[PDB]
Amino acid sequence: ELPEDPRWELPRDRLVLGKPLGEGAFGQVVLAEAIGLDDKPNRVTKVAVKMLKSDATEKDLSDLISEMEMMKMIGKHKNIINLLGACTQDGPLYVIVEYASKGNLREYLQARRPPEQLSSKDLVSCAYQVARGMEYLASKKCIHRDLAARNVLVTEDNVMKIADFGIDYYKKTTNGRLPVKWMAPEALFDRIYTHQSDVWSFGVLLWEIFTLGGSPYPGVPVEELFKLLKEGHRMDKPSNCTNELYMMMRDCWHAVPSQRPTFKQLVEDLDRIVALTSNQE
Amino acid sequence: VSEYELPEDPRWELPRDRLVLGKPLGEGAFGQVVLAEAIGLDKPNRVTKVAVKMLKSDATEKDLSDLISEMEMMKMIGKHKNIINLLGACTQDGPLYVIVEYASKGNLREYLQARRPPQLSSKDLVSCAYQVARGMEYLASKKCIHRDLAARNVLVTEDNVMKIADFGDYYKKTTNGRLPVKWMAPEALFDRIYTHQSDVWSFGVLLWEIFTLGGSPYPGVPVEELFKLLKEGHRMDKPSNCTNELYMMMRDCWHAVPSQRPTFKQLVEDLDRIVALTSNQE
Ligand SMILES: COc1cc(CCc2cc(Nc3ccnc(NCc4cc(C)no4)n3)n[nH]2)cc(OC)c1
Ligand SMILES: COc1cc(CCc2cc(Nc3ccnc(NCc4cc(C)no4)n3)n[nH]2)cc(OC)c1
Repeated sequence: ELPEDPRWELPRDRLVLGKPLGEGAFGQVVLAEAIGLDDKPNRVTKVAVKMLKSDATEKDLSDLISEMEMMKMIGKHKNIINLLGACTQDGPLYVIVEYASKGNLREYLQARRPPEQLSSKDLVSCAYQVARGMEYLASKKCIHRDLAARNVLVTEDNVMKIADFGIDYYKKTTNGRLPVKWMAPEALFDRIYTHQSDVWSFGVLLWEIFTLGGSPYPGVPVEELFKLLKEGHRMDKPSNCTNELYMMMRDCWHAVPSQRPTFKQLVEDLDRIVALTSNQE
Repeated sequence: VSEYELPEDPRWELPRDRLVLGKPLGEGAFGQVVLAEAIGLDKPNRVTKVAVKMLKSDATEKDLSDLISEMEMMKMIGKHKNIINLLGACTQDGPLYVIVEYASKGNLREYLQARRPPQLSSKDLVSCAYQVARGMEYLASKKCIHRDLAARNVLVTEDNVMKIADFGDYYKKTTNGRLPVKWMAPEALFDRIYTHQSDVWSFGVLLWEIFTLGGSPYPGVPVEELFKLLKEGHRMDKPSNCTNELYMMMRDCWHAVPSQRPTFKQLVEDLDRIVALTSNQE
């Protein structure tokens, strides 16, 4: 049995499960409809539901509870996937969260590549939102550890929402990419995970945005990536990316972690650049 | 026959006392290259600063054969401004010295690297591409396929003139530590078919090298992984400070179907037009 929390608990008869969305962290994610989440008790809200797979262990359960328990503490923000409720009693654990219909930022940016289109201002606005979301998480003393476009979900209203916050190097993703390519060197070589190692990952995410879902270091294996980092190599400036925005990526990848910008600084600069970026191209 | 004596060609032959050897320039193809001074090449008493290619002391009868062949080919190919031309030779009574034009500003890659901002204008960069294409178009008309067209094999003269050099194993790297497979067309790299259209692809990689101001192609990418990129039909990212017309030209050179790539005559025509429309103000 799991303990009951009435602040969040939803009766199972108020949740109609739909088509699966795909595999998530610590379990699988399905589309659902929740009858009366707030008044109105008669309104349906389209939501996302995470539960365990049939092959899951007592360890996989504890992980899912822990993530839910953390979301309770972290609190609400527009640019994070928020908790909406849970079915913890009389059956399997269903963690009810916000639903993002346009998938992950990688897929979204890829699907909108030229032969719907995004202007330069729209791309800067994507970076702004992720930084706003990360700055909130940082204020809650939370370190993501895997900030990438794949872990940023886009809603129907093009709002960016950071997913699964708070590992073998030769383990690839579903799309066949290597997650080591997003890691700060100190996290990779010294296993030191800080808000400053997440800032390095935001630098890789920025590159991902301005390349419209480009794969970082294509054809580069793990042993060769270490060689690039040790040599102090940095990714080439994307085409259709300002010198101010490349300067920003390079600051995020400052060799010295203490010399990198913070998320509060990134939010400030990105706010200013959005305002000065034309929506005419 | 060439073991004891080489045949004489008086159209090119120079007396050895008319050549004063100087500081070595580096290792070249089929031998080594040294700086030299030739007393009266034309007509008389004037010294011309030249480049001299000869064999290393450890060279074989096969290495000699190769050097003679390159000289013999240069005799056939004829003169052009955008190629390293033959000036003469010492073939008799001592080791073979192949006397050629001298390019003081080194190779295009080093040239472009040394001139990176912390200068060459956009028009200067397009002019580099134009010259290489003019040089390759001349070589193509002479039924010659380079097989290793890269910035490293393009010499730049005192007067900034581009000159193609040494015009004809996958895990063999260069002196600067780069992999030459990163310049070859897929047909040359899988079916071993080397054509003028293969040199058009290598010109595509050279153009990328120019607009990245001596950028290293696919950094940290090994050979087996490069094949995977080519088979997947991956194409290098558009460089920063490179027009969409110039990137599309790179992409045209990088066409999977060799017959659908532009020829050097087309490249010369388009570049001629672009140089004229490119501002020297930036
Ligand atoms: C901390 O953030 C989360 C995020 C999630 C992901 C829920 C989700 C899926 C979704 N929409 C889409 C769109 C396209 N493809 C998918 N696939 C499933 C998926 C995405 C992610 C991220 N994890 O699983 N979901 N929006 N919101 C679940 C969760 O449960 C404890 C907490
Ligand atoms: C078919 O084209 C050639 C090109 C050459 C290149 C000779 C050369 C070198 C040179 N100037 C410099 C300047 C700085 N560093 C070097 N390095 C030697 C070098 C580079 C390359 C390429 N070949 O030799 N050469 N000017 N002309 C020789 C030759 O003799 C058979 C035939």
